Amino acid sequence: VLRVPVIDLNRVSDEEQLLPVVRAILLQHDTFLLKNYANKAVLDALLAGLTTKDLPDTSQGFDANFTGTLPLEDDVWLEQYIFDTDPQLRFDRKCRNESLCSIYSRLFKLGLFFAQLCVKSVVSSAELQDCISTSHYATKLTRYFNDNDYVTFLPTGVLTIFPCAKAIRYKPSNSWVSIDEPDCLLFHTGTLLARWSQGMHTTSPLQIDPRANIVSLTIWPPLTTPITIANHLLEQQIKAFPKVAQQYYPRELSILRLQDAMKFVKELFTVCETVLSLNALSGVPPELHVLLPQISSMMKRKIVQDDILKLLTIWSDAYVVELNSRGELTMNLPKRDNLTTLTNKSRTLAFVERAESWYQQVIASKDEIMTDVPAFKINK
Repeated sequence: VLRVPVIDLNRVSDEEQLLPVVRAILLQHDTFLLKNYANKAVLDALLAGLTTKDLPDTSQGFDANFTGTLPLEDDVWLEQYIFDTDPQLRFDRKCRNESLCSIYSRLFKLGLFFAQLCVKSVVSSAELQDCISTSHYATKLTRYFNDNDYVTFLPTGVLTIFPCAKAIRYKPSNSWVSIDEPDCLLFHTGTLLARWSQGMHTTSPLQIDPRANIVSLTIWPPLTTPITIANHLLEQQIKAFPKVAQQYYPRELSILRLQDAMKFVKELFTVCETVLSLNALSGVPPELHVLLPQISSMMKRKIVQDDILKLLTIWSDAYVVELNSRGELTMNLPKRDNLTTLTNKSRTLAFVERAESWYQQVIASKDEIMTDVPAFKINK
């Protein structure tokens, strides 16, 4: 049972008629289908042609603007181009692929039209009403190529459009749902529209099959537009292509990995608080490997003795960790007070505050960014 809103261009075709329909959809959805588009056939022919014609230029290179041709695993090739209106920007890699150019111009007029509708639909500011126009925009044309498993990603633009509603999965709002509508184009909204909706609209990540020769066009206002759009694009491209990111943005990449490590230890701390309190209800402090399975269950991942010791790095007085007579690590809450607990009554706030400054210390430093919290060394 299709649960994706479908906009039929045969019925409603005009902007005054379309605008309320779009707005009604965007209040509950981030994804919708487009039925009976005029150039759907031309579009499907061009996509068909790509199987034998106009192959990805493998000698083109893939630069720091995340454009060009990029060989991926399992004989899949990525081709990508980014265009921006702003003369101050240097995205000069021109698309020489005649099929992709033809596909682009059809997806462009279409995408731009519905992009303006989306902004007028759920964004209040009048300054942002004209941000995207025929004279102000940024596009990302992406092509996957298969010689003959899913990639999750969260688009960051206003609107991203697929010329073929196939081999794509979405989350309806708990589990991914496949989309197979060969006569439809697929539309999905990005994080920019949601943020600018100030609550009205929310979006969600997509899954695509990289082996299914998927093409897509994403629309932005000019990348220099302040909400730092470029920062979100960069972070998204880095998440998508970590190997390229290692080459051109190794610091940005390492910082991103560190952020996950911070999220890890913070959640680990609160989970440790819960587990230790429940156990303390019964003299002798509990051994750590006894508590680990329960800790792992709440963390929904494998947690070893080394992970617990990461907390002591962030805050050495958080727990009393010692070796018992049986040479096992015992852990318990501190009995006595220090300067910290005499002036800050919250243990969680104490930790999270000291975790943020530790993180800030690492990224401020003039040293190679470590991507994890080192484990604290306990003496014997």
